[PDB]
Amino acid sequence: MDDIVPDVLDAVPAGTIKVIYGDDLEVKQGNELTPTQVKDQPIVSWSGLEGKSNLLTLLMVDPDAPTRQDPKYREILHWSVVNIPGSNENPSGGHSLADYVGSGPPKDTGLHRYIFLLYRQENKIEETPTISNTTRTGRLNFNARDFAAKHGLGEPIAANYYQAQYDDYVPIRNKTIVG
Repeated sequence: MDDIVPDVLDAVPAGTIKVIYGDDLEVKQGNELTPTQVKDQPIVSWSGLEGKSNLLTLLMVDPDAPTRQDPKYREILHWSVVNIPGSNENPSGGHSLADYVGSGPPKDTGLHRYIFLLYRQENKIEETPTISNTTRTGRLNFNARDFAAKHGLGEPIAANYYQAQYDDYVPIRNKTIVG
């Protein structure tokens, strides 16, 4: 049930996620990062919120590609993760639905709001073999919210988001994709 959208998030998180970009800073409630520092790798962590859970679910939200105005083939590549052990602080030890890729959508998308959603996972789910980041065409277009709908991850335990745009140079990373 999309509630606080598109003001901040299509769901009211009980907590949040801590994504550290430049290491010196971090993203908060769709805040904007400047100047053009949105080129540094984001470090996701819920350190302190975790505790005791069979598993966890990290879902990404920002379906706009190549642009929210012309979804020629949205979504592109995304950092989807599930089955994360409820005590790793970050979505590492779990199944990477779709391996992380700092490529991101093409310049045509402009400032895009990458949103990180965290949800406690109780049941061990295969969720199909781990998809590689360099995954060639044929497995890009797909709504993230679906993962939430299928296992009922509706209500998010912790969420964090940020808005960023960059030179077509970043999207170029996608070109290296060969499956």
